[PDB]
Amino acid sequence: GLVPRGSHMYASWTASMSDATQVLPGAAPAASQSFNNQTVRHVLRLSLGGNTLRVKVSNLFGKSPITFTAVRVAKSTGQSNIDVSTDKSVTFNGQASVTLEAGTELVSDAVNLEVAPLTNIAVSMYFSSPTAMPTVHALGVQTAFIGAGNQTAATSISAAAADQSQSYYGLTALEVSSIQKTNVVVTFGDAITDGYKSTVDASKRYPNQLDDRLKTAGFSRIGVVNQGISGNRWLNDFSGPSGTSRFDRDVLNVTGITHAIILLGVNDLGFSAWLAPTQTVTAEQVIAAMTTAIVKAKAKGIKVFVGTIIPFKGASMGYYYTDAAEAKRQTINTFIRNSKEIDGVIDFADALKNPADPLTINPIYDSGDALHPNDAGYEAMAAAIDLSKLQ
Ligand SMILES: CC(=O)O[C@@H](C[C@@H](O)CCO)C[C@@H](O)C[C@H](O)C[C@@H](O)C[C@@H](O)CCO
Ligand SMILES: [Cl-]
Repeated sequence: GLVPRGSHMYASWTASMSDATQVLPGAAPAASQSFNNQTVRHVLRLSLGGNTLRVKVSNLFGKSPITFTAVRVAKSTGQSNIDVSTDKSVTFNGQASVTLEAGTELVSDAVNLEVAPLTNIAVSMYFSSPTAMPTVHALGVQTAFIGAGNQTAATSISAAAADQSQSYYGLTALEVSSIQKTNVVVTFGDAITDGYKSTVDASKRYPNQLDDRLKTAGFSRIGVVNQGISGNRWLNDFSGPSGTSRFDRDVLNVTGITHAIILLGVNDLGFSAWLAPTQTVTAEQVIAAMTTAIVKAKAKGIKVFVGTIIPFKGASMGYYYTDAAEAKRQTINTFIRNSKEIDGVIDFADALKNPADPLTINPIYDSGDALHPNDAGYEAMAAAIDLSKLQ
């Protein structure tokens, strides 16, 4: 009969935040991006449609407050162009401008704009004052557009092609309302989740390809949101906050989460040979971190799936891949494959391994650095997922 008309918000797009100024031990300080009387227009693909939306902004890693002078949303028509008749002001407790203290995030008021799944919207932010923005999603695999003055409502962003970025600045979630029964699948992980080496602006990240499979099968109310961070590790900060410390924010607290796909750990193994020799971790320490995350998510009623760590022999031999890294990988994957605690294994390693040599990525799926898949590899990852377990 009639679907009960109680409406709810659902995460329809996400990006995990990193501190752009955070660096490895012994590394030189890194500068954050700044804006000064400038507009940045982000573009993002919605997983879930619905009748109204909310924008979550972030100063999580600011060292002092920032002020969003104006925030607007519109349907994107490609590049920096918007459908101007859909342009809406984003307000926060009724205000067009909002100040976020250092370390805080904020969900906007509801915006009355009906949106459809697998379509792109533009979220434009104007910063009138000098604004340090260390809170970013570094690897957007998506062009952002920066221009002078308040261009938040402009049809297109007027500036130089050098005034482009591929990051998201203080923009961490897009939530969309619906009365329909809805699943939200959070993909949690490192660059292989984030989509490094997938084609920029082409929505070829494996979660995008998974989303495509769901909608093709008719499941327009099963959403997939991306909580990958390129370079991320379970047990140590950089790149991005440690998987253990960000798991509550980036998985448990995602609006409407029902399912999680966890693929994380290869950087815990790879970083210790050279990038961070003081941060060696055992397979046991990685398994303990995974266990605690799994327990926390199951206690919330989330279905938890864990991916096996994909082969990476050939990845900067002796400086990322090592025999020690491989032994830890095998121990972790044996633990995953035999775990009775998780709701299911997604054997990404089996889907992507070289049939000629199981310790390497299949050459047809190799972006060329022996570690990150290409578009075909990310599509193959999505094809390896049983859609019935996301119900
Ligand atoms: C495969 C791959 O991606 O490896 C990446 C991973 C990072 O990008 C993090 C990704 O999350 C690190 C790798 O590039 C580091 C280099 O191997 C270091 C050597 O070049 C040092 C020697 O040259 C020194 C000679 O004295
Ligand atoms: Cl599988």
